[PDB]
Amino acid sequence: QENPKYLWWNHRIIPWEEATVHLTDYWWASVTAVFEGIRGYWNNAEGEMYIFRLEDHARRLEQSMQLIRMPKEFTVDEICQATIDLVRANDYRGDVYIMPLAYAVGNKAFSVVGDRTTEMFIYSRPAVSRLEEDFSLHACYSSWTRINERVLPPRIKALANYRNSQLASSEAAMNGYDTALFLNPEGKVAEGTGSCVFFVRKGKLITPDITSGILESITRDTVIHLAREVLGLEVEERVVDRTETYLADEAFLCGTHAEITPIASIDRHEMKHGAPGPITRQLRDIYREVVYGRDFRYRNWLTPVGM
Amino acid sequence: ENPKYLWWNHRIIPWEEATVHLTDYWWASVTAVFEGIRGYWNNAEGEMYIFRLEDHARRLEQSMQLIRMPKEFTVDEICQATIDLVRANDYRGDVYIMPLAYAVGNKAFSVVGDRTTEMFIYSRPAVSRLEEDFSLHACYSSWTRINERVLPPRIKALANYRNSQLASSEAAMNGYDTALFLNPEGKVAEGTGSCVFFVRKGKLITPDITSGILESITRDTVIHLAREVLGLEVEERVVDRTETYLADEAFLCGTHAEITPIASIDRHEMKHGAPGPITRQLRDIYREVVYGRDFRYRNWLTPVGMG
Amino acid sequence: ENPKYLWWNHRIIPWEEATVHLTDYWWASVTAVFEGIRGYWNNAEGEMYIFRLEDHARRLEQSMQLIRMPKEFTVDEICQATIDLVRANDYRGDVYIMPLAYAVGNKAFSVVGDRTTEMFIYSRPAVSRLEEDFSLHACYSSWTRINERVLPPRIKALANYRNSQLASSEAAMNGYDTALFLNPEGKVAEGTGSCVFFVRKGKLITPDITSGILESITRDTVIHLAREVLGLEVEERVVDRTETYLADEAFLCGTHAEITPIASIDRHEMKHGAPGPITRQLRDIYREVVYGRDFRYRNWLTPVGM
Amino acid sequence: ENPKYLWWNHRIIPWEEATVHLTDYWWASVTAVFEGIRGYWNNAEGEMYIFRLEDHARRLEQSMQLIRMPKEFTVDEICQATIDLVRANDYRGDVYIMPLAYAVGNKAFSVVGDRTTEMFIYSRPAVSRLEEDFSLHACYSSWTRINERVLPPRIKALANYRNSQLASSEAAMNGYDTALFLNPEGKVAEGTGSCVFFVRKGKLITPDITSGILESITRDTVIHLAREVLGLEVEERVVDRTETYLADEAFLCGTHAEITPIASIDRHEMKHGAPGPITRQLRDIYREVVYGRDFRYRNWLTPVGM
Amino acid sequence: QENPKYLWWNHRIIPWEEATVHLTDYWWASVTAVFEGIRGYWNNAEGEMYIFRLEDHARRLEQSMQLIRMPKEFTVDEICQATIDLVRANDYRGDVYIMPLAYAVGNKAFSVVGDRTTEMFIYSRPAVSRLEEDFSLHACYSSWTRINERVLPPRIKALANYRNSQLASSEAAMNGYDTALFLNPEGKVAEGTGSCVFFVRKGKLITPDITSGILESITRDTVIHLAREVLGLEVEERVVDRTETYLADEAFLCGTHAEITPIASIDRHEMKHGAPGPITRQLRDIYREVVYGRDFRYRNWLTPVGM
Amino acid sequence: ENPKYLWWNHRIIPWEEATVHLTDYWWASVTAVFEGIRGYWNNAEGEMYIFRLEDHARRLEQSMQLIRMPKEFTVDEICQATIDLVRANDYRGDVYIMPLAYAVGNKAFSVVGDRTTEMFIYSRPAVSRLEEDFSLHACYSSWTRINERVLPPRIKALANYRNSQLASSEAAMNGYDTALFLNPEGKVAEGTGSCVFFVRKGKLITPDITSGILESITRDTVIHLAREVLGLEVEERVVDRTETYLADEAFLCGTHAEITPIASIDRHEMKHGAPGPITRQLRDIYREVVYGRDFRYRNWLTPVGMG
Ligand SMILES: *Cc1c(COP(=O)(O)O)cnc(C)c1O
Ligand SMILES: *Cc1c(COP(=O)(O)O)cnc(C)c1O
Ligand SMILES: *Cc1c(COP(=O)(O)O)cnc(C)c1O
Ligand SMILES: *Cc1c(COP(=O)(O)O)cnc(C)c1O
Ligand SMILES: *Cc1c(COP(=O)(O)O)cnc(C)c1O
Ligand SMILES: *Cc1c(COP(=O)(O)O)cnc(C)c1O
Ligand SMILES: [Cl-]
Ligand SMILES: [Cl-]
Ligand SMILES: [Cl-]
Ligand SMILES: [Cl-]
Repeated sequence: QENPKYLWWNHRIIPWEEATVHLTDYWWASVTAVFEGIRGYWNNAEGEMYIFRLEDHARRLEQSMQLIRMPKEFTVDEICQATIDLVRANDYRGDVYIMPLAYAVGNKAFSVVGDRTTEMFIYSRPAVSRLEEDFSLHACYSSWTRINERVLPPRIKALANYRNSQLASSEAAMNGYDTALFLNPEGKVAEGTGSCVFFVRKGKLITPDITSGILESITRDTVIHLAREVLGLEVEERVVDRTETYLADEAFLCGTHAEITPIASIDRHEMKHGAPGPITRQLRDIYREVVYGRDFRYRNWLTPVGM
Repeated sequence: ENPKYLWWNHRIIPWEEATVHLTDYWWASVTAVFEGIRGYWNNAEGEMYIFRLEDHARRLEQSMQLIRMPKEFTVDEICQATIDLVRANDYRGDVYIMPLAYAVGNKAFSVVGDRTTEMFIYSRPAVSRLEEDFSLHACYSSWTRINERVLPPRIKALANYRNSQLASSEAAMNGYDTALFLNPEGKVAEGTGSCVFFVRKGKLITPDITSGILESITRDTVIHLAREVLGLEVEERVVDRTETYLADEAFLCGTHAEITPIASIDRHEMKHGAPGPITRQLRDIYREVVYGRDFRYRNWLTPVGMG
Repeated sequence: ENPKYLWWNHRIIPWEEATVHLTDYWWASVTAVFEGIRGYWNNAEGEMYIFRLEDHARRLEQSMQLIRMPKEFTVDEICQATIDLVRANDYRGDVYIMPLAYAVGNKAFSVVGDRTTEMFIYSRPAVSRLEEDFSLHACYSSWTRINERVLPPRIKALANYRNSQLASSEAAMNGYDTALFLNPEGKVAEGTGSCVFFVRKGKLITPDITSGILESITRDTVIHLAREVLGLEVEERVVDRTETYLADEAFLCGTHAEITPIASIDRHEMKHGAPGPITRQLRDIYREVVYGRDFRYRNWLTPVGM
Repeated sequence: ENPKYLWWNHRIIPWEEATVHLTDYWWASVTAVFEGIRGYWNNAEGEMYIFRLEDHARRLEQSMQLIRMPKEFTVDEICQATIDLVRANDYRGDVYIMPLAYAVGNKAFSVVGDRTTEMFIYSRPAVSRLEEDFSLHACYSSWTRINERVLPPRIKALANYRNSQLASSEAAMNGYDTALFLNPEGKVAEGTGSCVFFVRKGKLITPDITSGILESITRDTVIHLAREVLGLEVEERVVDRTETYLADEAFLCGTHAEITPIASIDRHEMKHGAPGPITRQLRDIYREVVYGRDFRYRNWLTPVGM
Repeated sequence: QENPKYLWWNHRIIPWEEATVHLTDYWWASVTAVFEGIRGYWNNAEGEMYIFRLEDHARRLEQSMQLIRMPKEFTVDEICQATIDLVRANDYRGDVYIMPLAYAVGNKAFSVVGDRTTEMFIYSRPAVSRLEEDFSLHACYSSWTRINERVLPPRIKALANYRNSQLASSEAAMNGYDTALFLNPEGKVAEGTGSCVFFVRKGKLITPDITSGILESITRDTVIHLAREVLGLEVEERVVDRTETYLADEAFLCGTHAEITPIASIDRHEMKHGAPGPITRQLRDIYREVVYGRDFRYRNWLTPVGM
Repeated sequence: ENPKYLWWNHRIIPWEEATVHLTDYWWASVTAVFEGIRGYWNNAEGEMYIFRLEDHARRLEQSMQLIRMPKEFTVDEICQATIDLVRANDYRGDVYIMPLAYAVGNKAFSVVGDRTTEMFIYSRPAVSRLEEDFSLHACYSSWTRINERVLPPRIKALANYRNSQLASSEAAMNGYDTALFLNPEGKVAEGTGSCVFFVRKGKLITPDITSGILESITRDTVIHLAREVLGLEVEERVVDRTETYLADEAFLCGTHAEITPIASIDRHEMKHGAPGPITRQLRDIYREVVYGRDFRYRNWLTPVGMG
């Protein structure tokens, strides 16, 4: 009904309905699973889809797989080509969200994987952008602590990490908030439940540094480049404290799926300059012109699909 | 090949009918919780006994509650479904039974919100080693056990096993059979799929539950057996790493692992062997209990009526 | 409006004469320690009973010692001053009595040098809810409880309540009646103004004192009553957050809060209600004790002679 | 004895009329936040200059916001009130000015509900030591500095000083003039009432703000002066305890403390003395600034019109 | 001049002057070194020396050596006999303090030992007892933190541990105190710089439990036995807080060398019942009658030397 | 066999004269601090160069100060003594020189109080491997590095190596050449006898000094060489464990270890080899510097006058 015509699985583009499996097949594998979120952005005027920083996502997926210790099976170039092929084959001409997901198949046990082989699918579906809309969310700080390198490295884009995200997002929802921010075990600001967080204070952009215990977000990376290069902003990656964020002029989440999400308040402290505030607005607009292929300066970040 | 049946969402179904799409359950797996339950086949009686079925069903309900899955399955239904399934499968041998509950809602990891609760029960043959004398060499992992700050170990969640996997994968590449965890404070927690006991000078010593461990039912059984049958002094307390190096004996216990003797820890050999005298007594008593040959603990057994 | 008297620096003084300058006590407040004590009015007897007066006076002495206030007011004086004040005020009803001690020293916050010790006792009408069945919804705070490293919770210092205020303010704006704290290690400590108990499978469980909590006198009372009157097993131990989500019942206790049932924690509902069976028994036993109708514990009571 | 006036809740009031009841402000004190601001009297000019008045008024606004006090007094009002008070007091000498804001709410410590915001400003004579060469011996405290988990040090709250008091009281009884804090992770934070700087090999080093310190305005001033006037490299970073034992020079800075040289830390003597060469230069530059004799930084000064 | 006639070294009693070595011989070995402190107590009336809990000390030394991973070389019985032989040979008839010290000889490097053999000497010298004197010390809590199992297990009686002790004792001395007490990394009471600590409050004896991060003191063990068995005191081994110790009725250090050392104050808070307070006094007296061989109930703790 | 001389307490003495008693220095070793210094023999010039002698002498003085040893030896004396000794020994080859200072006072570990300061300097042949291409396999230890709370890593104290030994002994029994430490917060600190560098995408990354590491002089050298000769971007910062798994190259550096390439970490292979391109450049530049063949860094060298 509302399923794509195809997916990619284990080196092959296949009709959706051929990837039928048993209920009991993938539960143990899910504990090993790592994934990527990738957007294809549809430029109607050009009649072209641009995949955003596809190679960087493919590379991070390879790194995640490596950190899980999955044997080599899929190259970066194969992941990139498979993605292009799948988006083309699906023949949906609109904004999409693409999820490669890799998993090890080994022991029918959760505790220990043993002898394993590596498998992977890529799943592409329509997904709206909101880059043309001005909106914002109310955030709280969670009473649950972010995973850290001691227990579950946040660098690894593992499915299991999201159980931690879920503790926080479920608490935000029952406590009257749209979204939750995490503190790390040391009590410093880490990231959102599915994205990284930026603060604007006195004309400066401030974001937790990578060793704060966060995923090395590609949207985050993009934003830092755009802030420095297009807007000439000072950007500090540093340790960030909870109460300083209460006083931010502006704040936003960023991630592939969430794009640039302005934050109106944090623990009910309202960002002084609104949401999206002036600087967030500029970053959001620049980002949108980049990802839709309307900004020649950042062409190398885009992979045209050819449809 | 495969069992004849599964139980799924209130009904016993033929194995072959439980087909699904490859992409169906990856997000759900982040919410998933499970139980391990053994059925033990007593050939002389021609009967299967399920060990502490109601205790497992209750812990499953607690896990689901702690995930905030809406009510859907009662403890009594879980118990009856399990009995029905083991009988229907008509396999006359040691089995391992896995009830596994999951919430279905958003095809997103970061947040589920208004979702429904689903569950299958999967019973498969699984050998016992209770008649074999064997032992494993353990290391302490360089990875830290999850704690209540980040991922409560009380909840039998699939996601927790990503942490188990860091440690067990390190044990395997470093020449050990099995890994033990320290908690963030540096105290002894549990094994990657089981709890741990130490014997020193006639006394049984095991990390207390607030050490950051699952409230193991085999652990609970062992404490009852040690106190009531053998009159051993049993301490649940904070346990230090180096004291375990000097244990006379040590063992893992868990539903799947049964009673697993440990020969050495970080290459320090338990001086009374593995299984040492006390482990041997406990292993034998446990075996006579679970196979239904010890009337003192019959209340822990659910006969399936395979006759 | 106001009580007829208070007690201040060794003397009962008419309310209106205890006037001071705006700038007198701000620095002093950083050193200040206090107690909460209830007087319970038994109408049938026409008598007021002060609950565990001497124990509170002793804890006040300990707090003052831990602040290093020079000796000035003995336990005996605190007890007598309290009795005298409640009698002089001639209010025949449930009261809440607050002795508050402070060092007078440097007009600086950072440091006091040589200091003298001062104290007032302030008694005011305060209703009991021990005849009412009610309960609160609690959350765990995202703010951490003070610990011995930074601000020993053993000391009943005013400054500690700035930490309480972070949590109770968050509970209020997030839709809850009351907040529970985790300590820095992530274990269950206490409420913002009281200690917490959980009932599970017929057993009473409460964070041990080294969890980083005040040594509550209501807590101590409850442990005695649970063991002695109901024959319950009571465990003082490390308590984990998720185990409390599964408690059959839960309650706060403290002098002001009395026995306050908890209906839910982080929206996990206590399965046996609020007050559940065991809480109800403890609340009722406590009420019969403090109003002087249980002679087994009469030695905890100081009759005022009203 | 006493200033002729203070400012309170929108009005200048004669000193003697600001009388209150003993029991009025104890609960309020737990919510209280304050600022320290100096007025420096330039005798030659016959003028008082208030140092970075607007920055202090803004930090006070921030503290009040972090306590969640409803808006009542704007930055502009705080600045004008300060000017008016110093003028009205007509004291022609170095002063120390303390605005103190507090919420008036529940007569309880644990929790305030709906509250209103109040504030007084209290100006008093206070000597400068910027013309004197002196130094202090410091120890590291065995008590740990508050952190964002429990009591954010960013908030200039009275309650924070209970933590300061643990350390300064220990320094005093153990033979030292002043105490430095480690944060919970064991890194150098700040003094009990000021920030700390170290000089090593011609470089200035100071704990970064996320070390768990107040965002000191004297600290900010010093960083500007070191970089702009002396062309020194200044590093804000994590600082370790033992590296400070090897500093060539060290000093405290804060509004009240001004620039206070440190002779030794845990009896390790700063090798270049106290004030060492660089501290001496910074102290002198700071003095010329605050007394209005350095026109490069005149925008930091508010002339009172005395 | 003032040196014993003999020591024991590597299986042999030797004249003192034969154990000459090069300045550069033992510096790397010292990093590996572990030791024991043992008292011989001279009962003049009997003309006998009694060594206190010699076998327990020998066993702990073997454990320390094991935890350092020194190859087996010296048995418990040899250590005990060597000690007896040496005390006899030295022919000093008075209170002595005996230090066995074991070390690995391997790499001329500190970082890493490599291939190693195990060596050991025993060094016995006159040492006064003060068990007939009433005296006390003023203690402070150190600003330096006690070593823990994460970094340097306090269970192991290693020379290196005392560098940590030295930070605290040096600070006590320069700050006007006799002696320092430690907090562990979690901020809880651990032990003294060379002994364990006990508090008396409301007729009860309270001491940090072993997993507080302390050496498992044999004097501590003795005291707990004596308090329970002779005095019928309630003794709690538990987590202990700093401020509760400020309010103790009494307090004391105990260790082999320090015997029972009363503490008059802690951070200048004076113990309410003096030093030695009533209970400390009773324990000190009972201890003295035991170690000098005047209490038949505890004869098994004593090894008579035969002189 | 042995060098002809040592330096001890202000004088050069014949090796054979520095005899002592077995029992003399065990307590002193707890206070002891040392330096490692290399002399490099340039055969073409027939000269020995001491590398950064004054920097080492200064760090020795700082260590001694931090131990609170009374003043006794000046930096200038240490430097001259070293030169004198290397010359007197008349060995024409690569040497490793160890000045080692210790306080002598009480024959007790727990406390020294009013003691005197002593020092020897010990120069011995030691091969360089700067002309060999080799690499080591590293693991992260399950033991935590000492920190400023317990045992400041800044101080080059013998006692700190007990902590090194836990990790290096674990590496050896677990099949690795060398161990890396995490600090108590779980961040990358240093090797057991050296500092560590990572190369990722052209950038050199090394833990900052407040990570809890010795302020390595080889580390300092490397940062100067990388920036000034090669124009590499060098970050001193907090470093995470899993980021190091993905380093293109990695190496240890220390006086004794020189520049030691790391082939893999926890069996993750550095993808550019060992020595990788950048390590190779740094190793070669370092070699040309220390042997006196690079005039740009001549100021770091002290010629001994062996000619
Ligand atoms: C996916 C994700 C992000 C953002 O990463 P992008 O690469 O920018 O999509 C950030 N944090 C977490 C926890 C995430 O899962
Ligand atoms: C399954 C398991 C146990 C043991 O639990 P039982 O109730 O004895 O099966 C213990 N610890 C962990 C981490 C486990 O996964
Ligand atoms: C006042 C108070 C209690 C209760 O102690 P009681 O002696 O029972 O009144 C408990 N915890 C805290 C934090 C308190 O302030
Ligand atoms: C008042 C104070 C300072 C100094 O801040 P200034 O704005 O420079 O006066 C620094 N630290 C603390 C803890 C303080 O109380
Ligand atoms: C030697 C010692 C003790 C006491 O142990 P005993 O076996 O009673 O001599 C306690 N703590 C430390 C650190 C010690 O070194
Ligand atoms: C000796 C050593 C180093 C390196 O120091 P250099 O000054 O480069 O010799 C680094 N770390 C540790 C732990 C060391 O022992
Ligand atoms: Cl995403
Ligand atoms: Cl299992
Ligand atoms: Cl000893
Ligand atoms: Cl070296």
